[PDB]
Amino acid sequence: MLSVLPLIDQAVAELAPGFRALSIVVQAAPLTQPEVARTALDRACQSVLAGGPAWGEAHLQQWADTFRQFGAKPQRTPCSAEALRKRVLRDGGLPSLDPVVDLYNAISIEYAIPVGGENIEAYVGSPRLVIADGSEPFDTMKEGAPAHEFPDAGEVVWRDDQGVTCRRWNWRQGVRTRLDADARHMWFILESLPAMPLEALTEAGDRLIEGLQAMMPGVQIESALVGPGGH
Amino acid sequence: MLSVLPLIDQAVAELAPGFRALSIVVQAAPLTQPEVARTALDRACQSVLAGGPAWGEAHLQQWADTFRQFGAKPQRTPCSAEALRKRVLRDGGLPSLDPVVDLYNAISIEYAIPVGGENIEAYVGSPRLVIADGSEPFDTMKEGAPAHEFPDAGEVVWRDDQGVTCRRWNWRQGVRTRLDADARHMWFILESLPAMPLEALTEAGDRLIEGLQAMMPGVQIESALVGPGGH
Repeated sequence: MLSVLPLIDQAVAELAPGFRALSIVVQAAPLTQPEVARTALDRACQSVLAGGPAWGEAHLQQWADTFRQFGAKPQRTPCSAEALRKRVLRDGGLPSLDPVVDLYNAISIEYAIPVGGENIEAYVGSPRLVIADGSEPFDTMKEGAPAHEFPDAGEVVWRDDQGVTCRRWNWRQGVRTRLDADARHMWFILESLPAMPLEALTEAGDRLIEGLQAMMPGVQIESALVGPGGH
Repeated sequence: MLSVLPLIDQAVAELAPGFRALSIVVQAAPLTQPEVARTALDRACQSVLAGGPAWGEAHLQQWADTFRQFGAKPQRTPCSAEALRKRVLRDGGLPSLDPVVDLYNAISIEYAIPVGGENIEAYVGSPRLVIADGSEPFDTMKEGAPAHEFPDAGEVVWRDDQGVTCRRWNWRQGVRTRLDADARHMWFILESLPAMPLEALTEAGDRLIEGLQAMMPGVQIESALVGPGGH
């Protein structure tokens, strides 16, 4: 099986000592029930319009505080969970892309937690969570064309041996590792801080796995709890 | 199974502040390649007859020291890893018992580390690692009949809501929670002290997981590192 062992640099652990994440590695199977994602996304959106989940405001506040700690302005560039929540509250919902994305976005919405999905095959070496020095190339998009950009010095980034794969921790994924329709080897990283109880992180992960098992029966899963707050 | 997370009481963490363990929870799949376990056990025994692994002597010495700290005599009641190593060195190999047990025994031998295997479904509530007061019943065997015994006051034990599940930390598992042939929900606890480096613990866990995935394709696995010595 394709394993993934994310490395959390000591400097990031010292910056966010309560960080704990579920790292879920998935060997995909044929996608026979795509409507699962539609049901999950509707439920997630309905559940947030009433104001929940109970830890949501506090958790997204911690992520905004953590962004400021590494130099970002979350009012402009927030964690992925806050970006999804705002779209849900403002729009009549969150638009669909494809079933796997709708599903993990649904989990992010319902459980107010950043959830990143990536293609393991595109990684060069292991994923590493580091403090950027500002000279790491990030393959992204600008004006509908490819772009070669930099993180800011001090910014927390996911990277591999080649370069940055997610900027500002969980603000924006690069193009190189994006999850497309027929990826066979997927990595999901569910990223939390202590205002989200561990049992809620567990529930979010279980809800993602059960959705995957309903959507693509036969999927195989290996997950790990990682981070300085996970022991 | 959806989230087994063992609890380590503060008093045990204070007794052994370098304790670090991999907690691996497995949803079994049909066991189609039992020869994997025999091959693993053959390899493990040959590696120890050759004198290895390099951390083994120091690691088992730490387990013996820790046993003495909680009042045990490891020369009479040793940790499970020492009991296996003694047998291998005396006899030149290890007999087969059951494929899953043979596999995790192989890991314990090759990586000189206590490895416990238990049926999660038999647990009443969550596993907890505690200091015994001496009045907790331990369902075990003596002279081939059921027995109700006590830990010593001060002894480190694993327990659940009902009683002790493993006496003297990793010396002897109870009958209630033993792993039988086709148990569906399995907990493996790989227990280490600082003379075994983290990278060796990680490799032990990876070799166990790789063995299970070869033995029972489709197995679902979740892992976590616990204890005061995990950071």
